[PDB]
Amino acid sequence: ANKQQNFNTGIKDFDFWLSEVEALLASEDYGKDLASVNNLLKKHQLLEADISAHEDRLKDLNSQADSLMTSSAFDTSQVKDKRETINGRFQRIKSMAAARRAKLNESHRLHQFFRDMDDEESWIKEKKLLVSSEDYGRDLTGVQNLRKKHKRLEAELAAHEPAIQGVLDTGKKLSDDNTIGKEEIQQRLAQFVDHWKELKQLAAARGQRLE
Ligand SMILES: [K+]
Repeated sequence: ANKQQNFNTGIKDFDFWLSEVEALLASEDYGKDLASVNNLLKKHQLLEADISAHEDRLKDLNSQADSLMTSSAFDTSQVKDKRETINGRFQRIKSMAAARRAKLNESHRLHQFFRDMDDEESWIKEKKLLVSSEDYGRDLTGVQNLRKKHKRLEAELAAHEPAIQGVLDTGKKLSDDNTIGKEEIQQRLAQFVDHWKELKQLAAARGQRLE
């Protein structure tokens, strides 16, 4: 083939690839959990490696376009226009790829935060089961032994409160810096506070019943 035909073949292939990547990068799937965000991050790494491997494909197509544009044999305006368009599309793909990377990393941080919150909610739930006891002591000796167990539990809740505040502080930062949607973090933070207040209230009600 001549240089015109080789460029046209290369451009048909490059154009198809650009269309594929444009469609892939328009996905707003940020995942539902840490395992699915991790799969999206692996997928996105491979795509970014594919884009990187095409930046040299683009250099070659650019060199072909520049050689074609020196020709006196045909009107080179279609070559010039194609070169402009493949370059503009490629640069937009690099911008979309960086934006999707930032959102996937944000999503990973958010889902890791949710896992950290789940560990705290499991702690809360274990303690809530302890203070849900409706044994208030058969006698003076029996309530004295329950009152000493309950003061130890209240001291555990007070010593854990900095960890609960740390979850709220982290959640505020993530919410304020969020670009992918705050509906889930808002709901989870509210539900988390409800879980902590419920445990504190149930512990305080039980403590009053042991006096
Ligand atoms: K914990």
